[PDB]
Amino acid sequence: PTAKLVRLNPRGGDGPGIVFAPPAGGTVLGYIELARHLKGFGEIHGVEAPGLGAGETPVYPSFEEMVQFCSDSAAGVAGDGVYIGGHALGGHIAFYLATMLLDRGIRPKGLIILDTPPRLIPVADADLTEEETKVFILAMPYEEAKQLLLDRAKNDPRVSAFLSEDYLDRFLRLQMHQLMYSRDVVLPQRKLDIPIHVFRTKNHAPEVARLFSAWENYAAGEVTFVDIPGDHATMLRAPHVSEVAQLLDRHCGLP
Repeated sequence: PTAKLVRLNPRGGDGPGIVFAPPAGGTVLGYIELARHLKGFGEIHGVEAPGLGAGETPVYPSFEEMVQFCSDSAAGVAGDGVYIGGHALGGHIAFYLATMLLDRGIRPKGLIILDTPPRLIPVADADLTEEETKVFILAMPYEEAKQLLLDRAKNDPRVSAFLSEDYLDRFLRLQMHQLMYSRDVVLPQRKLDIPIHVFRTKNHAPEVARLFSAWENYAAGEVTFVDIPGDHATMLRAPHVSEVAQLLDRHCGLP
């Protein structure tokens, strides 16, 4: 598990580091741009899910085994003082990851949630047809639904030109597997004593937007809700990710 701890950015500031848990599909590539723009943090790491690397066998662990894998991978660096962060499904894993680190005698500096409410999940849906959006809704003929998302990705020249087709296949298989994760998790979810920071976009449906406030129920101390530009996907890409990084530096970092 420690071989899948990816250092996304060397120390740039004086504040603590961050260890990100990956979203549905298990990849940390989505945190690259954000990590490069961060100025007031220590080392920025991300936990790449097992089985995505080219020299690995595809594996499909449960939600709980994924939390354990992330805890085992991050425990080494988490002892140097770091936030635990997560975007999308990664935000749910992050809550349980911080909890499991507390059980191992490692206290994270805080919990950083990137535009997801508690597991009581939003989907971009902006650049997807009605037929393609149905797959995510249904997931949350199997091989036909997977082929729809596969052909959609390949239509993008950035995917067909630079992304490994083996990596894309492994990501999609794991994404489908994780989208089907049961809602309930066989892990405790008591209130955390560490501060929680929720960075949320302002393009959510009322059913999702109202659910963000439920993060208060999982905090015994400080909770902070910060508005960020973009939607659930574009927040991590230009031109928004620059402002997202600035807000993370302001609220959680120390340049």
